[PDB]
Amino acid sequence: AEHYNLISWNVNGLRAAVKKGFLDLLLEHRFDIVCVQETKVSQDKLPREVKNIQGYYNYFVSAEQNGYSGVGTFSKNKPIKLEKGMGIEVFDREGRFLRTDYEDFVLLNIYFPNGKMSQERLGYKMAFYDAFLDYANALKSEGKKLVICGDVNTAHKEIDLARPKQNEMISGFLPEERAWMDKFLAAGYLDSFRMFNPEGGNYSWWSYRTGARSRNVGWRLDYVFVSENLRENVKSASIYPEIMGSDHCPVGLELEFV
Ligand SMILES: [Mg+2]
Repeated sequence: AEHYNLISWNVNGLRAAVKKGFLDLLLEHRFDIVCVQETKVSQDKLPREVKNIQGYYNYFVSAEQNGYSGVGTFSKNKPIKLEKGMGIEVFDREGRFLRTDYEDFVLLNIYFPNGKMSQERLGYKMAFYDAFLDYANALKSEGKKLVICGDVNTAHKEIDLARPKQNEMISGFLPEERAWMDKFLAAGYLDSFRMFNPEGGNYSWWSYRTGARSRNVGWRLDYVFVSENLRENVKSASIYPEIMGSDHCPVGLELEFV
């Protein structure tokens, strides 16, 4: 396994997205790894069409709350280790985190919390960010190569959304959230899209408000990060705005080893 083409997508409900192209994306076999966030799958009851996909292994975690959160990873290769959650109950019970190790790297697939509903959920989001950073840093200390994909639910810089000056009081673009992303990258991680493309207008989420996606009034909420030790392995990093069916579009990257 010299090459990995990875795609990551918040589907805003997996059952619904299966009728709107997700199955096409998976069954095309274009991607070595397909990560989905926000499956909204209750009690491990996956859509039948997803259950016995062929040529892919698949792994899912569900939240305790039904119809909420949930993430899954499909891969052509069988992981050498599977861990559902970071090992902290108050975060693991929301089904936001799925680890799959491969021979060449550790993959963390994450649906980071949205902080808009309340102060308490903004607090939870920031606490989740802290736990995640400590978790990733411990693996990095051990010499793992880390790939982290998913929906961070924050636009890092002003260039990462179309209307920054309308959104500074909104979770998603709060100074403290952006500051946490600064702290994360400074610990030795790379925003893969920005390894190759410095330009604005590159978003991965748009409101369902009429015409917002057509007018590209968007936010870049979805990322793939790599630990610095993977810099020379990253050959491309993409956003896929042509893929419909959710309020987010996919993002991805390509790795090459050996
Ligand atoms: Mg959603």
